[PDB]
Amino acid sequence: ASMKQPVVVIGSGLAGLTTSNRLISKYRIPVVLLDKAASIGGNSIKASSGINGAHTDTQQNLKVMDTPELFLKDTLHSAKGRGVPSLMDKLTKESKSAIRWLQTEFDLKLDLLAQLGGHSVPRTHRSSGKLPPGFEIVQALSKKLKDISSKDSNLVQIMLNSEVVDIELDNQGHVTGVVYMDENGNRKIMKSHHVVFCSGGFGYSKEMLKEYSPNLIHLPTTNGKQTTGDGQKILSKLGAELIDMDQVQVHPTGFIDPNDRENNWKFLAAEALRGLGGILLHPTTGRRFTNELSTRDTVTMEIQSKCPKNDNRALLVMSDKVYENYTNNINFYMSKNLIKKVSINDLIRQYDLQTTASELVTELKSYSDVNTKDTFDRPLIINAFDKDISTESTVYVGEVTPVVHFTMGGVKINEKSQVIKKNSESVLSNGIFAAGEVSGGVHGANRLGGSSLLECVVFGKTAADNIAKLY
Ligand SMILES: Cc1cc2nc3c(=O)[nH]c(=O)nc-3n(C[C@H](O)[C@H](O)[C@H](O)COP(=O)(O)OP(=O)(O)OC[C@H]3O[C@@H](n4cnc5c(N)ncnc54)[C@H](O)[C@@H]3O)c2cc1C
Repeated sequence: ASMKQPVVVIGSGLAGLTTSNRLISKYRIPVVLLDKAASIGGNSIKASSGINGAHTDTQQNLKVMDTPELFLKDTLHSAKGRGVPSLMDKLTKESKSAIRWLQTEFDLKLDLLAQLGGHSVPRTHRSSGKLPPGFEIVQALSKKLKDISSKDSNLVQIMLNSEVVDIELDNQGHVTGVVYMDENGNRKIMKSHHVVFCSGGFGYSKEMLKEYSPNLIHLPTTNGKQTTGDGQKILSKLGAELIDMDQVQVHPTGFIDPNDRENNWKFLAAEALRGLGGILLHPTTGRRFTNELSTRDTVTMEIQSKCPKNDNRALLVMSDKVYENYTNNINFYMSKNLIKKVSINDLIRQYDLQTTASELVTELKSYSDVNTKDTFDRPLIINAFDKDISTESTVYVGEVTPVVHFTMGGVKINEKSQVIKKNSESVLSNGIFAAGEVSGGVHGANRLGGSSLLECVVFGKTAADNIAKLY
């Protein structure tokens, strides 16, 4: 394109980074990326499990069969009759293209799989190596922007510590500008005709939880302090439709930090830790109590009922085989005191469990024997405990508890990533787009692990492609 006013991208998580890279690399359309935080990446940079895609080269390599239709069925089942099905179709159908875009344009390997809760087959992609998926993907995308930016400063500028507070519209009402508070707290206007909200969720905000799912106000969260629903509020005040705001995901396994047990913020215990063979033990009895690989709403429901009302936590216990497959990530968790390597005798005594060591050994042996059916009917049992485990064998243990993690609702969007006007199917403004967690409609009542990184890519790409038509 010929260079006009910049496209303002609000938020440097994966949604904003996708949009920015696509605009600049494919179309040479200039971007200003604003983020109210002091660093790049949002909650995206913390993602530990990976990115979904159905019918990928990775899946072909690992001989896993999967299809857009299977992914959509898992997605609809998870949605429980909420959401916009056509956006679910788009998410799942364009998932192959999303993975391929990351692999080809950024040389991200995305060569390993995990099967997460609610998924019929393994389709959550991460790269081998020392770097977890959120960090790897964000670093690759951001480094590409910073490269371009060092080279033609007018094609891309990243401005941190810049909090958007409103969009300026004319009487018609086309976008004319983005109002933001700069690093010194001064009001500034960025003139623009096109803005993409990639500003993330609202899970950290107690005030918004009070408004939309007030039962969750006392729960801890995995979200960063920036996750305050700014975009959703701005766009609502401007006349945008919000949907599914009362659908908040509580992930069952936030880590408890044994040196800061009541922190309202938690490190996440990656769902991959269960997908790859971790089990959950009741914190008093020392026994398994539920299916660890259900959807998040279900696992969370079971811990909240079956673990103690006061002291609502569980023990995530992982064998040596899980350790071999998720070594760098368990190493990180151990360096932070979140996972401890302990013998079975010591587990019992350290965690004050009612079970004897010998009793727990008999139970881990039954769990691991796939010739006996699972007490709680777990759909995938891989990387279990060794047939000859004893009370002296070592296991890896962490304490986990339910945490506010993702907001499925948000501003309503169409298939072009355009924000929809309240009480209408028309766009609020041909200039206003949204992608990622700030949007609503894509997941319905529960989001499948892996699909938030994917939404960011699918809809960030779509916003850029559509702005390119209009620019
Ligand atoms: C611990 C953790 C682990 C996760 N793991 C996974 C995973 O394995 N797979 C998966 O699919 N999903 C995962 N998720 C969800 C996922 O990582 C992303 O957070 C989600 O996809 C949202 O990405 P996003 O780009 O929409 O928003 P974010 O990554 O939250 O980025 C939003 C950005 O917008 C900025 N912002 C907010 N308000 C303003 C404002 N007013 N002005 C300017 N900028 C603003 C923020 O500062 C932030 O940097 C995880 C989330 C957490 C917390």
